[PDB]
Amino acid sequence: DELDKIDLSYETTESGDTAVSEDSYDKYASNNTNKEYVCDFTDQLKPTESGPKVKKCEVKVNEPLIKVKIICPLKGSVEKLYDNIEYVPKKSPYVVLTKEETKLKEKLLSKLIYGLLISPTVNEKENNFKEGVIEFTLPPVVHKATVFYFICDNSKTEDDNKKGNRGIVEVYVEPYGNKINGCAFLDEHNEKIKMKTFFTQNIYKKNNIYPCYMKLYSGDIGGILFPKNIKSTTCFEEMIPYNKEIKWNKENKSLGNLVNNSVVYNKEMNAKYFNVQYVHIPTSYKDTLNLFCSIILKETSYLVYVSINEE
Ligand SMILES: *[C@@H]1O[C@H](CO[C@@H]2O[C@@H](C)[C@@H](O)[C@@H](O)[C@@H]2O)[C@@H](O[C@@H]2O[C@H](CO)[C@@H](O)[C@H](O)[C@H]2NC(C)=O)[C@H](O)[C@H]1NC(C)=O
Ligand SMILES: [K+]
Repeated sequence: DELDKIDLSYETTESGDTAVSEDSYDKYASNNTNKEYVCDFTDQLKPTESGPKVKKCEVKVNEPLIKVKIICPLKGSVEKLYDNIEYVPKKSPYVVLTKEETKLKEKLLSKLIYGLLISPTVNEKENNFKEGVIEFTLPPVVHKATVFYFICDNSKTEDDNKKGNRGIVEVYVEPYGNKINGCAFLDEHNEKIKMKTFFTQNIYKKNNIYPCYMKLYSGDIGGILFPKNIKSTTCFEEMIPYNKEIKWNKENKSLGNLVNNSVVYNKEMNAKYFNVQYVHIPTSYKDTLNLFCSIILKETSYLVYVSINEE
């Protein structure tokens, strides 16, 4: 579909048309708060008499579940300042740029990093630079170093004898993690192999004997790759303690309600490509729980077991 169609002929360079040499970039780190790394070009690209400059924001990731956020001012949003701004790729963040020879060329981000989460929306607006901001969350595990780029280029905006600047985001993801504690429900080529290697327990449709068992401790990250024919799941909005009596009219209890400061990722299961959810148990949380949820298939259910801080 149009959301992520690659243009194989597109090519640019870091400098674009600015005639600014790479040895003359203004390079700086992303602004990182907890696990959100932000490249904000709101006050970096305005026309000045010494423009164009190149403003290069460097995102360096070596730990799991980092959310990257890039803010690029909209064309026409302020008088004069952004008259000719442009962003590349237009289909960011589904499409990114990577280095090939001296050039930057388009690649599918999801093919680069298995399990990366792109939500359809950012604060109830479409996840696309036309709305001013894009976001994506990196997964619990990354196997190979990956470097990719975005462009937010105001250098063609000319005001009197002033020119805007060209903004670059370089995201450098180093490898981290090995496998995700949890389960992959597989159907039984490159994508099929990844699906088999990323979770500690694989569950095949035929002749499986062990239910999904997610064993978590303080600080740990868990995850599940849900079956393709999933109809619905109560993981993790309705966990049930299976060491207590089950009453179906009891109110629902989420993992978040049961485990203070736990975080669930892609809880709506609307991220593109990957039918996954990740969970993080805080290091603070020290109690023991034994819970289960369920996965209902499309026309038959799967039981899912979660243990937290088992003695
Ligand atoms: C670096 O970022 C902080 C925090 O930014 C906010 O939180 C991030 C996680 C991200 O979601 C950003 O979009 C947010 O703006 C900045 O601090 C804040 O500054 C703004 C504007 O002055 C203010 O409205 C907020 O109240 C401030 N505090 C918080 C907790 O957001 C900080 O200015 C940034 N520093 C630089 C040099 O850019
Ligand atoms: K009973």
